[PDB]
Amino acid sequence: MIWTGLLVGFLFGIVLQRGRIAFNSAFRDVLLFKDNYLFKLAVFTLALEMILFVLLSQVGLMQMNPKPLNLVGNIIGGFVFGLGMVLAGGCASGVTYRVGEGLTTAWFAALFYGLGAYATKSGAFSWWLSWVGQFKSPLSVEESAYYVKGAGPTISSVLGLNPWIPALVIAALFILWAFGTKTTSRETKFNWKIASVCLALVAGLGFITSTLSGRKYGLGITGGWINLFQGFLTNSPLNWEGLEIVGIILGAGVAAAVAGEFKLRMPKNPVTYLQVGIGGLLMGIGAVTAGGCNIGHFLTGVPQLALSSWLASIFFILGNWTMAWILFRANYQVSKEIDVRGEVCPIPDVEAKRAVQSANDGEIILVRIDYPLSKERIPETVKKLGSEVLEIEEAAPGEWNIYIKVKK
Amino acid sequence: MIWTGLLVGFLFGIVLQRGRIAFNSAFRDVLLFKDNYLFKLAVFTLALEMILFVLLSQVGLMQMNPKPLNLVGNIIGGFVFGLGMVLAGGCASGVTYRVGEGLTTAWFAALFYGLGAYATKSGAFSWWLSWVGQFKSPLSVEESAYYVKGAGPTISSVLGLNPWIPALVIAALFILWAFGTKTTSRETKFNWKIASVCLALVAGLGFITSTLSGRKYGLGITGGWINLFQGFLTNSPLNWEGLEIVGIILGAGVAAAVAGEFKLRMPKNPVTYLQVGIGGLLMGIGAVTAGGCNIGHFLTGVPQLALSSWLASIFFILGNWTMAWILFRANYQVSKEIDVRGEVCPIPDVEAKRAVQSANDGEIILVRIDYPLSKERIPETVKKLGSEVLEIEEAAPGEWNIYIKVKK
Ligand SMILES: CCCCCCCC/C=C/CCCCCCCC(=O)OC[C@H](O)CO
Ligand SMILES: CCCCCCCC/C=C/CCCCCCCC(=O)OC[C@H](O)CO
Ligand SMILES: CCCCCCCC/C=C/CCCCCCCC(=O)OC[C@H](O)CO
Ligand SMILES: CCCCCCCC/C=C/CCCCCCCC(=O)OC[C@H](O)CO
Ligand SMILES: CCCCCCCC/C=C\CCCCCCCC(=O)OC[C@H](O)CO
Ligand SMILES: CCCCCCCC/C=C\CCCCCCCC(=O)OC[C@H](O)CO
Ligand SMILES: CCCCCCCC/C=C\CCCCCCCC(=O)OC[C@H](O)CO
Ligand SMILES: CCCCCCCC/C=C\CCCCCCCC(=O)OC[C@H](O)CO
Ligand SMILES: CCCCCCCC/C=C\CCCCCCCC(=O)OC[C@H](O)CO
Ligand SMILES: CCCCCCCC/C=C\CCCCCCCC(=O)OC[C@H](O)CO
Ligand SMILES: CCCCCCCC/C=C\CCCCCCCC(=O)OC[C@H](O)CO
Ligand SMILES: CCCCCCCC/C=C\CCCCCCCC(=O)OC[C@H](O)CO
Repeated sequence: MIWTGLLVGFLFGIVLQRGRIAFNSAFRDVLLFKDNYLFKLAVFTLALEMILFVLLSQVGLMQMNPKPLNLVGNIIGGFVFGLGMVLAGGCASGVTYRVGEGLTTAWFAALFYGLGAYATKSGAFSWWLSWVGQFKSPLSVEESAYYVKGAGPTISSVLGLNPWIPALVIAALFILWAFGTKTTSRETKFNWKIASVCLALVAGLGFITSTLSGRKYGLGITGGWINLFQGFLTNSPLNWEGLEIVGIILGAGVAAAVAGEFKLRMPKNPVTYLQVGIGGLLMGIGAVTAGGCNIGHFLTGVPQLALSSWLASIFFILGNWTMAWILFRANYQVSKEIDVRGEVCPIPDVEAKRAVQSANDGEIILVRIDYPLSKERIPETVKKLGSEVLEIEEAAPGEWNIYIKVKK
Repeated sequence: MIWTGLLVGFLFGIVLQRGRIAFNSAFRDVLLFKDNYLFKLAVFTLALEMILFVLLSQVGLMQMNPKPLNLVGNIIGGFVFGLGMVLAGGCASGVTYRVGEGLTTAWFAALFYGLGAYATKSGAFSWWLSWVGQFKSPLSVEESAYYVKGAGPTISSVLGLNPWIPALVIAALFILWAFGTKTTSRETKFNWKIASVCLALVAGLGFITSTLSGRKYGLGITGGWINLFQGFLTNSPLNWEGLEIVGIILGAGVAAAVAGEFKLRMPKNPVTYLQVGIGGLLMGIGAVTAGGCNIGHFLTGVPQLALSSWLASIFFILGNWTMAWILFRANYQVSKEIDVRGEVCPIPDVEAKRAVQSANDGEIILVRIDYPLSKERIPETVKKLGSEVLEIEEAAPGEWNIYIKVKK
C-alpha cells in the first residue's frame, strides 16, 4: 500500500496550501512581529495529535516509534536546520509544497535540500554524520501497543507513567492556552481552528497508512526527498515518504490553481537564487543531522512526546531566530504610494507600516502588492497603528491595491 | 595529476568566455540568420586539432582514443541532445561556462543537465541505455602510437591509411574553406582566428595533461559532471574532467568580472526556468546516449577523425534545426524606442531587425540592451539593412543604448 503516501500527501499539500501552514514564518513572527496566528495553529494541532496518536495506537491502528535521543545530533542539527529556514525562505515542508506553487526559488531551494541531505546522509558529508553517531543515547522504551521495540525515549517512559497521562494533560493545557489567549487575526477562510483538525487528521491518516507499507512513522519531508533522489539516480524503488513528497507538490498545486493563486514567480533581485540555494543546502545538513525537520521532529514527533523530537525542536527556533537577526535587522487622492509587487512575504508588511508611521495625520497611502497573504496581514498591522484601511482594490490578475487612512 | 584539469578548464573558461564560443548558437545561426562567425571558429579549430592531435601522438605525449561506433546511440541520442541545446538555452559546455557569468537560467539548466546525465547513466533511465548498448559495432583498431588498444573506427582505419593522410587532407580543406570563404563580421576582439588557435592549444593541453591522470581523452563535459555528482552524493573521488568542469566555471568567472561583464541575471518571464529545465534533461539523456556532447564528440572527436563522432555531430545539427523551428518559427530625439533588456541574445538582434524594417526613412531608432554580445551582432545587422548606427552608449554598467539612423 505504498501509493497511499501520494494519497496522504495530496491531502497534506491542500491543508498546507489553503492554511498558509509554514513553520519558519511562524517562529520568525513571534520574534519579529509578535504574531501568534500560526503558533496557535501549531499548538492546536500538537494538542490534537497528542490525544490522536495515543488513541489510535491504543485501539490498534498504529504503534508509535519515537526517534532515538542524540544530544549532539538533536542540538546541533537542530540549529543548522533553523539557519536554513530563514535562508531558504521557508521551512523544509513549506518549500516542498511551494514547488507546486510556482516558486522558482522553491524549485532552487528544494533542489539543493535533497542533494545536501543526500550528501549529508551518504555523500561527501558522511564523515560529519558518522562522527555525530557516537553520541547515540542508548535509552529505549520496550515493545507494547504504544511503542515499537527499541524506540527512543519519551516524557512517559522516563516518568514510568502510562502514555495517556501526559498526553491528556499537555493537550488540555495547550487547548486551554490557544483557546484562552488573544490571537493576532488574519483573513484566511481556512482559519486556524478547523485547519488544525484537518492537519491532525491527515497525520493520523499518515501514521496508520504509512505503517501498513512498512514505514512506522507519520509525516516526513527529508526521508521522502532522499528516497526520491536515490530512486531517480540509482533506480531504487520509491516508497511511501517519497510518494508523500510527490502528493504534497501536487496537493499544493491543485488548490493554488483552484483558488486562482497559482503563478510562476521570480524574486525581485537575482541574488536571491544564490541565497535560497544555500538555505536548503543548510537544511539538508541540519534535518539529516537532527533526524527530522519541522515535520519529522516537530509536527509528528512533538505530539508523540518524545525527548529527541522535543530537544531537536528547540534549536529549530534558535536558528530561526539567529538567522532572523542577521538578516532582518478608486480615486482616493493618494498622498504617497509604495510599490511592493514582487516582494517576499514579510516585505509588504514591513514597508507598509514604515509608510504610515513616517507619515503625517490624514495621509492616504497606497500599497501595491501581488502576493495573496499580504493583503490579509496588512489590514491588521495598520489598525493597531491607529489608521484605517479605506478599500482593498483588485487591479490586475493577482494584484491588489490597499488605501490607508492614517490617524495621528 | 588530477588537478591539471582545473588548470586546463581554467584556460578553457577564459577561451570560451572572451570568444563567446557556444556551439548551440554556432549551429543555430547557420540556418536562422545565415551567420557563420562561430562555424568559422569551429572548422579552423577542428583542422588545428586534426594536425595537433596526430603531431603529439608521433612523439609520445599522447595517443588518440576514438569513441566506439554505435549507430543506434549516435543517431538517436545525438538528435535528442540537439533538442536539449535550444531548450537549455545553450550547449552542454555552453551553460557551464555561462554559470560563471551569473545567469540563473544556466544554474537551473546545469542542475537538470547533470542530474539527467546521472539518471541516464545509472539512474532511472538505465533501461534505455542498457537496451541501446546492444548495437555496439565491434570494429576495433589496435594498440599503436596513434590509437589506443581496442578503440573505435576512424576515417583512416577504415581506409587502411596512416593517420597523417586524412588529417593532412581534411584539415587543409577545412583551412582552405575557412580562409577563402566570406565570414560574417563581429566586434569580438578575441577574433575567430586566434580564438581557434587557443582553443586547440587548450584542447591539446587537455589531452596531454589528462592522459597522465588516467583518462585518455581531451575536453569532455558530460563525463565531467557525473564525476562531481558521484563525489558529492556518493563520496567518490573527484577526477580530471570533474575538476575541468569546475575550472570552466572558475575560469569564466575570472574573465566575466575583469571585463566588467559579470551580473546576476534573470529571464524576462519566470516561464523560462521550466523550459531550460527540460533542456538540461534532454541533453543529459542525449549526451549519455550519444556518448559525447558538443565537446565530447564534436570539438574533441571530430578532429580525431572518428566515425562515431562524425555521425553524432551530424544529428546534433538536425535536432538543433528541428527544435529551432518549434521555438523560433546623448541627444538623438528618438522616434521609436525598443527595449530588449533581459532577453536572451537572439531576441535583441531579431527585435532590432524588426524595428528598422517597420521604420521609414530618417527615423532615429533607440535600442536598449543589457547583454554584451548583442551590442556586437546588432551593428552588422543594421548596416546589412542599409541603415547606419549613430552611437553605442553607456547608460548603466552593463547596459548600452544603441542609436540607429535608418536609410529608406
Ligand atoms: C488545566 C487543564 C484543564 C483540563 C484538564 C484535563 C485533565 C485530563 C487528565 C488529567 C490527568 C491528571 C492526573 C491523573 C493521574 C491519574 C493516575 C492514575 O490513574 O494512575 C496513577 C499510577 O501511576 C498508576 O495507578
Ligand atoms: C479528560 C480527557 C481529555 C483531556 C484532553 C482534552 C481536554 C479538553 C478541554 C480543555 C479545556 C477546554 C476549555 C477551555 C476554555 C474555552 C473557553 C475560554 O477560552 O474561556 C471561556 C470561559 O472560561 C467561560 O466563558
Ligand atoms: C484520523 C483519521 C482521519 C481520516 C481522514 C483523513 C483526512 C481528513 C481531512 C482531510 C481534509 C482535506 C481537505 C481540507 C480542506 C481543503 C481546504 C479548504 O478548506 O479550503 C477552503 C477555501 O480556502 C475557502 O476559500
Ligand atoms: C603546453 C603549452 C601549450 C598548451 C597551453 C596553451 C594555452 C593557450 C591559451 C591559453 C589561455 C588563453 C586565454 C585567452 C586570451 C586572453 C583573453 C582575451 O583574449 O581577452 C581579450 C580581450 O577580450 C580584449 O579586450
Ligand atoms: C523541483 C522542480 C519542479 C519544477 C516543476 C514544478 C511544477 C511546475 C508546474 C507548472 C508550470 C507549467 C504550467 C504553467 C505555465 C505558465 C502559465 C501560462 O502562461 O499559461 C499556462 C496555462 O496552462 C494556459 O495555457
Ligand atoms: C470528527 C472530526 C470533525 C472535523 C472533520 C473535518 C474533516 C474535513 C471537512 C471539512 C474541511 C473544511 C471545509 C470547510 C472550510 C471552509 C470552506 C469555505 O468557506 O468554502 C468557501 C468556498 O469554497 C468559496 O466561497
Ligand atoms: C492516487 C489517489 C488520488 C490522488 C489524486 C487525487 C486528485 C483529486 C483532484 C482534486 C480533488 C481535490 C480538489 C481540492 C481543490 C482545493 C479546494 C479549493 O480551494 O476550492 C475552493 C476555492 O478555493 C474557492 O475559491
Ligand atoms: C520528436 C523527437 C524524436 C526524437 C527521436 C526519438 C526516438 C525514440 C526514442 C525513444 C523511445 C524508445 C522506445 C522503445 C525503447 C526500447 C524498447 C525495448 O525493447 O525495450 C526493452 C527494455 O529496455 C528492456 O526490457
Ligand atoms: C609550443 C606552443 C606553445 C603555446 C603557448 C601559448 C601560445 C598562445 C598564447 C596567447 C595567444 C594570444 C592570446 C590573446 C592575445 C590578444 C588579445 C587581444 O585581442 O587583445 C588583448 C588586449 O589586452 C586588449 O586590450
Ligand atoms: C559543484 C560545482 C562548483 C563549481 C565552483 C567553481 C568556482 C566558483 C565559481 C564561480 C565564481 C565566480 C565569481 C564571480 C564574482 C563576480 C563579482 C563581481 O563582479 O561583482 C560585482 C559587484 O558589483 C560587486 O559588488
Ligand atoms: C577573482 C574571481 C574569483 C574569486 C574566487 C571565487 C571562489 C573561488 C573558490 C574556489 C574555486 C575552486 C578552486 C579551489 C578548490 C579546488 C578543488 C580542490 O581542492 O580539489 C582537491 C582535490 O584535487 C580534489 O578533491
Ligand atoms: C583558487 C582561488 C582563485 C582566485 C581567483 C584567481 C584569479 C587569477 C587571476 C588571473 C588569471 C586570469 C587573468 C585575466 C584573464 C582575462 C582578462 C580580461 O578580462 O581581458 C580583457 C581586458 O581586461 C580588457 O582590458
